[PDB]
Amino acid sequence: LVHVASVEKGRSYEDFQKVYNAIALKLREDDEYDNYIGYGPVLVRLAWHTSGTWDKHDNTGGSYGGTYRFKKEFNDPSNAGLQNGFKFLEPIHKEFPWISSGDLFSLGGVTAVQEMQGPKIPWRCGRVDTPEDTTPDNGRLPDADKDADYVRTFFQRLNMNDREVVALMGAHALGKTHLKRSGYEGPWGAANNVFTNEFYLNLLNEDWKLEKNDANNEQWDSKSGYMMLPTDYSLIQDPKYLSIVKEYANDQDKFFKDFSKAFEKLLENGITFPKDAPSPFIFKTLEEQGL
Ligand code: HEM
Repeated sequence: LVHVASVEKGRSYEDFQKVYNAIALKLREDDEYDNYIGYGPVLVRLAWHTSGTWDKHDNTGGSYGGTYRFKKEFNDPSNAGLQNGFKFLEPIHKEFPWISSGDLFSLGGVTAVQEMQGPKIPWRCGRVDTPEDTTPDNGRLPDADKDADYVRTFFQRLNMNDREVVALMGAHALGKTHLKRSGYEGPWGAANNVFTNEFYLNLLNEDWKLEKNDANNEQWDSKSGYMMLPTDYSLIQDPKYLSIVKEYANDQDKFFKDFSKAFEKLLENGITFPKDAPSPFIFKTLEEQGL
């Protein structure tokens, strides 16, 4: 199936900047969530999980249809906790009922990265809601207890290469693992609601010990109180991933640029943009607007 981007009728960059801004203002206001981490990280994860169901082989799943709104997908065990991002976005959608679900979930992620001082992420509109029977089955999102070979093969289905995978994984600077959600517990670093290359620095520089958590799963833990999932740690076990980890640990701008590209790509897999579609939008942050 072909999913052609269709601009919400009559809307232009200013309309979407208003949605951006409303997301960004609520991110600022609703600051208590998750022990004052705030909603930035879970909005980034929501954008990724609503996009990461894509299968390049038949164009099923992906961000276009906004299918997370249907119970099969919002109740995927892999999506445990993302209901908090959805509830956050609900008043946004009520204020701007014209935006499609896929456009709102993906825009939430863009807005979160940027408001957390991350790179600009160009964003295109035009996702169109598709019906309940287009919701992908559970099981397309990745397991965390696996090795580098798993990770590499997993991400081929999303048409991501080694550099794109290592870049995307840098989002694990943000937020934390929650035992009751995923069976893993702990943050990956100190700056977990500011977008930086800390994930790579911690991988290389902390002294990691392989421990079992209280759900009886293995994870890597440091004396600083940080953790890494087995799939995170695989990025320094595999020599190809390791090289790229070192690159991003040593060049913040390069990480920003590569993350931006990969994240836009993730959010756009499966969508065909007509030749005369609008160019991608780059939203101003609240700070850049003086708001
Ligand atoms: C091999 C791939 C990946 C695996 C196995 C994985 C696994 C996980 C797990 C188990 C959690 C913790 C969930 C919880 O307990 O709350 C998590 C959190 C998170 N992941 Fe991933 N992840 C992967 C890739 C990504 C990518 C590609 C992104 C986005 C670019 C991403 C963004 C996040 C964020 C932002 C959080 C924190 C959420 C929060 O604090 O609520 N992850 N991930």
